[PDB]
Amino acid sequence: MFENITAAPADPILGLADLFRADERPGKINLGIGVYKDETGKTPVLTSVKKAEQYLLENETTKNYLGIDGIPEFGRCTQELLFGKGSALINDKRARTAQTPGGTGALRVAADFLAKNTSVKRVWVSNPSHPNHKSVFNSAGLEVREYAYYDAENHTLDFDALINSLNEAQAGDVVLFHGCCHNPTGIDPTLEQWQTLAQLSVEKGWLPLFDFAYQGFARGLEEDAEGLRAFAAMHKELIVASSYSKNFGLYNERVGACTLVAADSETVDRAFSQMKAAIRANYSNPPAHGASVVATILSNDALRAIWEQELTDMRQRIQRMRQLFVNTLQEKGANRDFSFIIKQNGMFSFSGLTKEQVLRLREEFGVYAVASGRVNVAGMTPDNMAPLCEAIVAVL
Amino acid sequence: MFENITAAPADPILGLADLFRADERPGKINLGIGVYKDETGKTPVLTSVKKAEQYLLENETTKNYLGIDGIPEFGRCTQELLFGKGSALINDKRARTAQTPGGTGALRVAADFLAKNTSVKRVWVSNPSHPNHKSVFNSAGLEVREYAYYDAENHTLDFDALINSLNEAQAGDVVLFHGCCHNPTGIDPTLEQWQTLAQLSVEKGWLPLFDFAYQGFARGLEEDAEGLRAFAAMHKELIVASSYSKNFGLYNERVGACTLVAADSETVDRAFSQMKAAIRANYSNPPAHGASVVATILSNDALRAIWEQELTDMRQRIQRMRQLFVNTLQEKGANRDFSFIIKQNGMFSFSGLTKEQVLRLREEFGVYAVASGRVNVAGMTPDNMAPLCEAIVAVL
Ligand SMILES: *Cc1c(COP(=O)(O)O)cnc(C)c1O
Ligand SMILES: *Cc1c(COP(=O)(O)O)cnc(C)c1O
Repeated sequence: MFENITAAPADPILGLADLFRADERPGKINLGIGVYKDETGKTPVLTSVKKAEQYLLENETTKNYLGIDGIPEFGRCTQELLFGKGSALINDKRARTAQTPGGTGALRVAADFLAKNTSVKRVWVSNPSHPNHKSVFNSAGLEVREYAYYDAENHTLDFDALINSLNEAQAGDVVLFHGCCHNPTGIDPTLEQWQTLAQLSVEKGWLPLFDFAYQGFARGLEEDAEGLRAFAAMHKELIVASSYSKNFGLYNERVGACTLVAADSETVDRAFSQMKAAIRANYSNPPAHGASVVATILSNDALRAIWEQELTDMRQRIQRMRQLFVNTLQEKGANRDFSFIIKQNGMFSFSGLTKEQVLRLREEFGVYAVASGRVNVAGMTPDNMAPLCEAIVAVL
Repeated sequence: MFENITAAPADPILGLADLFRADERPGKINLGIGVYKDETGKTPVLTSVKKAEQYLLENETTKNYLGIDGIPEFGRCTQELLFGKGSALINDKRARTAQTPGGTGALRVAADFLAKNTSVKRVWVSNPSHPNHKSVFNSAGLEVREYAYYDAENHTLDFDALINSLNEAQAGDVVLFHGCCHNPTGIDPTLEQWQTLAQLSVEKGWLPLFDFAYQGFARGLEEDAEGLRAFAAMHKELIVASSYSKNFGLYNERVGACTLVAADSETVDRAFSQMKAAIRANYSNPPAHGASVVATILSNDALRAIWEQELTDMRQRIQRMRQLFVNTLQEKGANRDFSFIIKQNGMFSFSGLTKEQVLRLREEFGVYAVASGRVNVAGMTPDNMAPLCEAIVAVL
């Protein structure tokens, strides 16, 4: 039965971990997956989290089945983080959140839903975009197309190509955006550009689909959401797939949410009923651990205080590594100008390296980056900064 | 976009818990969801588990993503559980396991796989069977045919019918089997019957898919594995979806696995690489908490010796509840003869109640049972045994 199966090609992102986790070279450098690292070079369990985790221990009396849509405070907390502690969607009971296995569980369930209970046929992902976006949407059945985004020559958002491209979109089509910290470009639209698009959408009849993974890594928790909230005020319906993987450092405990907004309480209610039906024949219900962690903190004033300190420390570090990168790079006499790198935001950097360069970097020097030239600034350390910069300059 | 979606019908199983909670009848009893209860009517968290959890608290240093397929001890330990310590599948390296969210997640990753990489067109699920089986398979896109199992009047396994119905099963079809504790009948085939069914499939050309979720609730860890192992001995290709939800009291953690066996180490390895691509476009990688726990309980001698006693207690307690139930039923005036109930295995008994009786019990008396007449014995306690038997009795 399986004699004919064919091997699948390594995950461009995930796979790198293996290759890296196998070369027995003293000073290698993994700059591949998007996980935060500290000055010493490791992803520590955040402190607020360890705290929540003790509380769980001491206070948990049961492991009984969560509902299909998980814990309800988790859902509730998620919505204010998204929309506002005030907002209308909350206030008229327009949204319904389902706890899910990370951002990817959210993306996928939105896809099972759309594909089975609506009339969507295509989805519009940017160019570039996270490699797995395509895989997921295709699994559900939907056809993906691409819109124009980045201007590789200038290192800016090519708005007018972005717009024209989309003009190929049809009313009733899905158009996925990244709420902030564009991946892999790190270039986000401006609040006016967000408003514009928000309006255009509304006229062309598009169904917005936000992929929100880095809330708090660009400017702040609340201001990171302006685009999303810009759309929220104009739209009648929208789905949102958030993730607390990168902002709570809960990577492995798989924590995120799928937020369904619709015209009115009765409507979203009816739509949610199927969305559950879709969770039911996938993973059944959600894993408690992380969503319990997250909730505990989000509902405790002290804990939340500590957690919000941790986040800004992460953010700030990275901001330091990006200045220190172009600098050393400069002092190591790199050919080109790498100044744009300072202008991008989030963990990564769209380096500008070609396929062969990034390949060589690896064999030659054991410095791991994604094929596309996507580098992980958060894996950069003052201690690995010099050798890394030598590698880079030498293949350039 | 969403204005026409219709409301989905409630889960027959997971849907009861809604109503039960939402019910205000003081003396209500709940016999719905297959969740274990203790003398006091609480689903507690195992000692060994709590113990394992302390450890993780003190010893865990990172949240960094696990791999697509999870934690390697985990898969290692589960293959020993399944096939036995010195197994040949283990020695010839024919198996490959992936950590999944729950057993359902196991089920679904198998369907997604088979459907996308093989030429499977349909699967054969028992009659009756767990009601979610159909839905997961339909989601993958497969077609579900029913075989003949249970013999209503005699409350016995109808081998003849089983055998002749399966006779419509093409070579290349999938045939789901319940390793032990047949949900919802509690009737399992004998070791010979297992042996007979193992030959036909081999003769017939089917792919076995095993739902293994109650390992240890029938006779014992190893004893419960016999049928599987009987099948593993002659099969070149197999699939096993096992769960850690019942025997570890980890319900909301989502622990399970999808074990892929093949002909040789190179074939299985190839086939798995596709499986790993299926997982990737679904939830991405699995939840570390609950798999960690299990991996710890099974790898540490003491922690394991304890766990094994906990399971023994669960199993027996239920056994004690079956005898009491038919008993009380009898000297409380039961028309029918319910003793067949003593000869079933696991948490449930297939009462033989009419949809209308179950509907009534619920409405008149406050007693929650699935609409097929499936009752959760494990939820039965000596302090509820009486009002329960009285309710039933009045509807007969
Ligand atoms: C990491 C990432 C995801 C996946 O989120 P997980 O919670 O890790 O599954 C989705 N989208 C973007 C843009 C990401 O960076
Ligand atoms: C409980 C059960 C399942 C669901 O298992 P989870 O680990 O809860 O996802 C699947 N199949 C059968 C036969 C079950 O009894």
